[PDB]
Amino acid sequence: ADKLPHTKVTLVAPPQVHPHEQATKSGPKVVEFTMTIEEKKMVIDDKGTTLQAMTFNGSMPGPTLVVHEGDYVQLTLVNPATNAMPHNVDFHGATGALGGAKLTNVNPGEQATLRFKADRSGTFVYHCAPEGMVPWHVVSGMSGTLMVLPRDGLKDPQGKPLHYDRAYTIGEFDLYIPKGPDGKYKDYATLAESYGDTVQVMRTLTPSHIVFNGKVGALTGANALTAKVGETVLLIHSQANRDTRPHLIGGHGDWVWETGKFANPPQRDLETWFIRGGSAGAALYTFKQPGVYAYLNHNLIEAFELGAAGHIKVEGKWNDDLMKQIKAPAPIP
Amino acid sequence: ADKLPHTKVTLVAPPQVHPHEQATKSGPKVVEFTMTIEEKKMVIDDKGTTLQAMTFNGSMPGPTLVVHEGDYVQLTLVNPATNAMPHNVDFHGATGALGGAKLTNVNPGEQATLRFKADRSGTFVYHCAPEGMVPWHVVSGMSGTLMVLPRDGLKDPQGKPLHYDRAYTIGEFDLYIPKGPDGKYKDYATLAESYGDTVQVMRTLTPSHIVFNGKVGALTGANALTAKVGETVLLIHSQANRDTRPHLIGGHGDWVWETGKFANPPQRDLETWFIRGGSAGAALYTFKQPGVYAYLNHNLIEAFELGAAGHIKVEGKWNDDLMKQIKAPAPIP
Amino acid sequence: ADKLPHTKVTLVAPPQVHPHEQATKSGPKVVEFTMTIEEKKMVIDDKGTTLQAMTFNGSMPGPTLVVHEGDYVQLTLVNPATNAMPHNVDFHGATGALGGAKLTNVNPGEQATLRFKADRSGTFVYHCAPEGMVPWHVVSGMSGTLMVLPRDGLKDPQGKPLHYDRAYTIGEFDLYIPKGPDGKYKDYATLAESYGDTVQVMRTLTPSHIVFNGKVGALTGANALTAKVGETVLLIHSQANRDTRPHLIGGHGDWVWETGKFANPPQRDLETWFIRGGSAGAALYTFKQPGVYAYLNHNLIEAFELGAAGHIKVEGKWNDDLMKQIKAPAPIP
Ligand SMILES: [Cu+2]
Ligand SMILES: [Cu+2]
Ligand SMILES: [Cu+2]
Ligand SMILES: [Cu+2]
Ligand SMILES: [Cu+2]
Ligand SMILES: [Cu+2]
Ligand SMILES: [Zn+2]
Ligand SMILES: [Zn+2]
Ligand SMILES: [Zn+2]
Repeated sequence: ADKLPHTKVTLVAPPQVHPHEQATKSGPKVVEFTMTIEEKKMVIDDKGTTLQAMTFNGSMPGPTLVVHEGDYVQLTLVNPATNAMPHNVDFHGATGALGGAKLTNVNPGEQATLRFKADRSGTFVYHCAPEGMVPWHVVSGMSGTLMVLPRDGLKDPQGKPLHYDRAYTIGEFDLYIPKGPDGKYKDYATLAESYGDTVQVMRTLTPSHIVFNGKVGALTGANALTAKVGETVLLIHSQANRDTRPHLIGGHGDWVWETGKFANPPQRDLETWFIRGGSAGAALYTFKQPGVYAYLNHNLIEAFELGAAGHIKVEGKWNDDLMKQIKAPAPIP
Repeated sequence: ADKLPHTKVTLVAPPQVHPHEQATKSGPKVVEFTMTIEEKKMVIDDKGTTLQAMTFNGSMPGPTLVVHEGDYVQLTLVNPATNAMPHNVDFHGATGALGGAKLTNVNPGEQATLRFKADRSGTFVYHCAPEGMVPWHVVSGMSGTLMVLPRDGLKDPQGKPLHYDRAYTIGEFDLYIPKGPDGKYKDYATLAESYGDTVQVMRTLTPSHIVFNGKVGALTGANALTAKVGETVLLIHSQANRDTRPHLIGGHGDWVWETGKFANPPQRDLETWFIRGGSAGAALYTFKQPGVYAYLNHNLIEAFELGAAGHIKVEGKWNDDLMKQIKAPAPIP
Repeated sequence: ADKLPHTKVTLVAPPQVHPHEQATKSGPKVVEFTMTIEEKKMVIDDKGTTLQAMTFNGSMPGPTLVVHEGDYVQLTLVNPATNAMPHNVDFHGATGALGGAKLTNVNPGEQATLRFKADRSGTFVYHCAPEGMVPWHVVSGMSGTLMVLPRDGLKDPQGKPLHYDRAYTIGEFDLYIPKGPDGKYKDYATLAESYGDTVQVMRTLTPSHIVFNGKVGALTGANALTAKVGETVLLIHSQANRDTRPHLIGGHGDWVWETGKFANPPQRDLETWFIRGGSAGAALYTFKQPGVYAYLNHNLIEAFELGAAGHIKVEGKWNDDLMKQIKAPAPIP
């Protein structure tokens, strides 16, 4: 690793993913990243409910980091003195020392640099895991995805090449917002004051909200995902704490790695797939119809009542072969 | 599609599935179906609890529709003036327009005809999805399965032929029946009056009942499924809203497509498989022993306490090679 | 089976597994086991909460039974007169008579001997299932694993040999301990007195505790699992009632059969896998780094708050290629 060239990557905010190659002629590199932790109060729904949140780089999820199999990830993790809590990082893509958590314990005002070999292909969760407060830091927003691409790109079960034209990253967050005796959600002045009441809600195993990318409706309206007929999209879906079941309404998972590990053959033609709590999965889809799709957790209560749903707006020409309204709604003859 | 022959299929009520070919020499057809929505109050347990239910064709689940890959499904959906609500249909097997929901919005007194290409093999959920009330219509009973068989029939991982001699269809329904201050389940005069209280229960993510085919014990006694030693059964299991884990007590899943898509290789020898909320899965089993089996969700609380269990009564000759009582229960020597 | 040699196996307590061969030159045998049921009050957490427990052989889980495909399992099940309840056993690995439950109904003071053919390879749950009280006996602790190894040992997707150097067995138990009006957990004088209150908690679908091998912290401290760099461990994980998502913190599932059936190809490089309620799964991992790992259910609330987490202490030499602390935590420059 000490023999290798270094490259520095500039991260981009979800739902985008930073520029990268799929199949590459390049040899292994030490790939350098930096992230800065930000604790902040965030508004998470349409009625002004707040979360005392904790983030990598100011977003939920943290940004997606992309490397190739055989690369080394070298992350500088910064915990500004403006934060109240200690933090660290655990990479599921890494081997040893609790995913790196033991080597990256940063108090406010400190930083650390971790290197690990990305020797396994796939999408992998990374998350904060400070001893004694792991689930709180995770459910408060401290997770994201590391994608390790095979050096020769994605492959189907027969070893044929697969690709995406655009990648989107979706972090799904089960939130545990406490209520007061009046039945309204509690607003806390500081992160520390949210703790005890939040642990109590967590222990019920019942989320108050389940959101994509930090808020009900985050991936809707002006902020809907976009694509065009004929384009192949990769949808990366991470859930660091709780199971989810992604579904594209009006579409499919053409090729899906629901356990998120690219050396395994993908499944095809899925209606709904399953992302295990503590993992990231990946689905390819090539659009064949224009229109607005929903991308959601298909526990429909979790999607429509609790917030786990987004939109994809797709341009292009309608295909009557695939679907046709033979008779529009009309009175029964 | 406009060049093709049409065929009309008469649907049958669950747990049966309408007559169809597996492997077929026939070419693609436009396959015509009709379903009529029925809102009705249904008794769902042994103690007289009622559900303000919503159904395709008067049953939970709706009937299973069977076509072959490359066929076109052409469904006439009828919403009689006797119903109170608007409805539509979203086929997970279809491509575009939110699965067809956008093209089939029928007010009471109206009907519509949708065509789509069944270009992907597998078992696929279909369900109602009226804008603004999706989870309510789904959990109240509006879902069923479309099975798209490969034109050359089912195949094992090595591409060898597989078949079933009899097919059964099981829809599992997580129900959310509200209670009054007295702790008894509420009975509502109309469908609309159940709504607000039901949404509140839904948001707890805790079903009051979880039933196969519309009621606790639906598939038991006179209504148990049946088979014989040597017969291969296909068990289609749909759950449009919540995860389940089917298990045949005393048997196995010989070949299982738990994600329900036939172009993927099945798994063999399963004890328990997993049907993701928002999907239908399929399992083959060849009976080797006579007797009464249970087919259930193997969260045993969900099965035995909440209602997610049925029976299969199997005729034939006992096999002592497979299992033998060496010593019957007797006092400890 | 009446032509075959018999062997008698002495069972060992979890988390160990009794001595056995993987690949074997031996032909099929009748393999004889005995287990004795023990009802007992057990302390399940650090604050003195008790469970009115029910066990195979005095442990949660029951011991793991290991045979080879084509062997016959012959179990003598003993229910001492000191117990209060009737019991039986249902082997998911068996064919017929509700897994053997119908043939092994033993009142206190009785015993029975069941034989069945272990004709399917994999890890399979076994559990008590007395008519009318199935979920109670299961959640109170009456489950364990039968492992049926292929006669030629484990194989990867390409049919290459796989092995483990050490096997550990982990039973995960969702517990349903009732509380009194004071908010403290109830302590019951007898097993029968726990029943009604426990059924009420069960019906909420919310466990009070979720534990590995009978107690919070069971597999920690003096009782942590152990291994060494270069050693391959098999981690058998059973959950007879509820879904779980195992994860090795700082490691991976090198080869995983999450549905637990060895005739299916395993998946590689998993971060987190999924064990369906009512099943046992198996994961291989070869250690590459020394240190203390956590092995946990990656619903981190379930792990850290409710008890579903253990430790593995690993000896050997640190590998800087795999992971290196480039800069230890230090003030931000
Ligand atoms: Cu943190
Ligand atoms: Cu983790
Ligand atoms: Cu409807
Ligand atoms: Cu749907
Ligand atoms: Cu028992
Ligand atoms: Cu069972
Ligand atoms: Zn493309
Ligand atoms: Zn047959
Ligand atoms: Zn070894």
